[PDB]
Amino acid sequence: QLHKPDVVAAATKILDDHGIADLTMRRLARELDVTPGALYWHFANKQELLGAVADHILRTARLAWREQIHESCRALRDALLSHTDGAELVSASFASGQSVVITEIVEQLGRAARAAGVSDADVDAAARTVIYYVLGFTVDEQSRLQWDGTRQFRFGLQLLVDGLAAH
Amino acid sequence: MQLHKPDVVAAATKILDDHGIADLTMRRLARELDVTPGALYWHFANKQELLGAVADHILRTARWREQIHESCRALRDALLSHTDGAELVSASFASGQSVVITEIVEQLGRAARAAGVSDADVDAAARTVIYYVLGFTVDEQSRLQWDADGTRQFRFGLQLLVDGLAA
Repeated sequence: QLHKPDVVAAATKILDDHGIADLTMRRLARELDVTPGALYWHFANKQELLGAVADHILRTARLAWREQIHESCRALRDALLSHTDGAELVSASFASGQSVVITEIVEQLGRAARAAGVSDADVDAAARTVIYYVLGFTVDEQSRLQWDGTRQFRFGLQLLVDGLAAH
Repeated sequence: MQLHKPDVVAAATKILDDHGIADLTMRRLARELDVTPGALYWHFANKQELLGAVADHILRTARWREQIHESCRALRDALLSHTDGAELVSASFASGQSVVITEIVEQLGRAARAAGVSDADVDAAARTVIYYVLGFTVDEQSRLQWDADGTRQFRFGLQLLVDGLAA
């Protein structure tokens, strides 16, 4: 059997050099000089592979409530921007539920929502609301940087902080 | 879920017929079996093994002058009854993955020694025949597809060969 962390590292390197459309199982198998069946032992399909790559790329991504939101979002966006198509990949892993880390990130953001006076039945909805903005914002930005900044990002994020203040 | 080998071969043959050899991919095969791609590798280590199985699937009924003529008549007609039939059989002969195509060369070998071919040139004479058959049929099927005597010429070239075999 292949050693997982090897595979996810080769996968991440394909993403950085060639982008997310080129991250396929056949291409991963060839760079690893391995039988494609050995890869499917670890990952059922591309969505499960993408989930581990996302956990890998967010491994460095995760005080005062208003401050704890601005900071966890800044660190999320900076990690998405350090890899080719990072925000798109992480957006798809969130949707598919295949990344533990993004849910760990969101669960954190909920807490900051409780604090701001957000009711307990609407906490994770508020968390997600923030994460949809960040993904939404950074997919757009990254697409445009790649077909050749944070001021706007902060400003958008300042709207959500206020809206959470009104509970 | 439970995938059996003959079902995959049948599905693969269906894709070949409806869409041609370029569309016969491991992910599309898995999609038409309604299956994750990993299930295919229970039975096939790679695409070239898969193509060899469908080469033998479509050549299943296809297996001294007259014996050459008949063996070749039966081969070309099996080939012509599947989209890209000859290109697929050409690729599985090169890769050694086709079991029944080997048998046909053996059978042509016997006839070749019957015409007086030296023992060391038997296999080359047999393959010389297959090369002409493949070359012709590959050309023919591609011309048949460019549509917005055939058998006459086939047997003519095949006779040039039977004549040359007589020395």
